[PDB]
Amino acid sequence: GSHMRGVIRKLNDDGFGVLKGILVPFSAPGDEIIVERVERVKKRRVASQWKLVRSSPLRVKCGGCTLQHLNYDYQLEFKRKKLKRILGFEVEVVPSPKIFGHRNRIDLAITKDGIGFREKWWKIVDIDECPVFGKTSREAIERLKEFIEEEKISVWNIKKDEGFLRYMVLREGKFTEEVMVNFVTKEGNLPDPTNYFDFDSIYWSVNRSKSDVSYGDIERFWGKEFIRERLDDVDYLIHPNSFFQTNSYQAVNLVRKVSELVEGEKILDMYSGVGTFGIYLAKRGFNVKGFDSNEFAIEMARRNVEINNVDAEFEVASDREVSVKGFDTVIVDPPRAGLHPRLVKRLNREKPGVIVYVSCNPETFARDVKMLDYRIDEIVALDMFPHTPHVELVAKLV
Ligand SMILES: Nc1ncnc2c1ncn2[C@@H]1O[C@H](CSCC[C@H](N)C(=O)O)[C@@H](O)[C@H]1O
Repeated sequence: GSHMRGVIRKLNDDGFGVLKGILVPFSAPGDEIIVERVERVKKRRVASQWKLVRSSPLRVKCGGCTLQHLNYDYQLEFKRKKLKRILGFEVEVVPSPKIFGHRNRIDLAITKDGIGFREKWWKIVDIDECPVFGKTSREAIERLKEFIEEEKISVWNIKKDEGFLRYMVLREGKFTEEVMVNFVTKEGNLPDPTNYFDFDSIYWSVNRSKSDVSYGDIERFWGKEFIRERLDDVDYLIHPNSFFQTNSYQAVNLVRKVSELVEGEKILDMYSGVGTFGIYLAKRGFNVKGFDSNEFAIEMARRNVEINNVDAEFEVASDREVSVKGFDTVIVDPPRAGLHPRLVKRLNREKPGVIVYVSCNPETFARDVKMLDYRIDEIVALDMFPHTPHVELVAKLV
């Protein structure tokens, strides 16, 4: 009886409530609940069925949005506290300017039983609109159902992993009102999508790999080759296969903030991607060199340099090998793995006077600052990811 009943007192780091040891997703501190069945997962007990007996006062759909039943102020509190446990000290979480309509890219699985996101890998949640992306998704999804029905398009059967059409990935410039649709399919032939959509760019991508990925090789496009997003005075070309900061309104704060934290004239944009921070800084007359191991990112960074009339130099390079000799500030914005030991080595050997570390993984961040011959001087967290447990750190190291 009572071992399966109680009030939730805390959420763990992934945002799941904990009831007397049981993990209970989509619960809130102050909820009073009864766990009707548990499973074993990664050797922890997870409630698979539970009943809400009394609502938490912290209570108020998207894929990954495991905090969405929580009011937004409490999401920010959970983040402050998560960051304070982890980093051992206190850090402001800047709220996202918009918490609906903020997201500039979504992947919708297109499946035999519905268009939407995965629940349950087999089971699709069918949606008519994605509020984190916003109202463009309603129009895209109704146009997509007409396209599939009139053209009799083969859609993904996820039990059997078969079918031609697998994702519609929607991208939009929040500050430009340009919209891009990308159809991700298997091998085969996509009918002309032209007269079914009214967007700036339509892409067809073929994923020839065996992975379940919401991108593939560009097979063809109609309309614009690129759309644009604009962060203050800076334009960035958006393409289906390059990464861009997913919350355009917090990305504004993110670029503003990095440019406040840097020192000198010589900036290394390390792990630059498409040049978000290097190029915003080149436009405010800094002197910029960036490096990224991804070749296509670098190509996009160079196309972005061209459209922004700045002079910033981007090259392909690995962090096992990039040199940091000669700079006033190094910006690092590493992948999940964190800083390569060799680059920390070379940074401690050359010690540039400021490193600005941008991270979405506060624990790898702290692992790396303790490996660095450097002190956290300033740190601010930005709520780049409303409704999920993730947060983004910007720290000035010295
Ligand atoms: N060993 C390595 N060396 C250099 N770059 C790497 C790397 N492993 C991954 N990367 C790159 O690290 C970057 C981390 S994301 C960087 C985001 C970028 N500042 C932006 O504004 O969009 C990615 O672009 C990825 O291509």
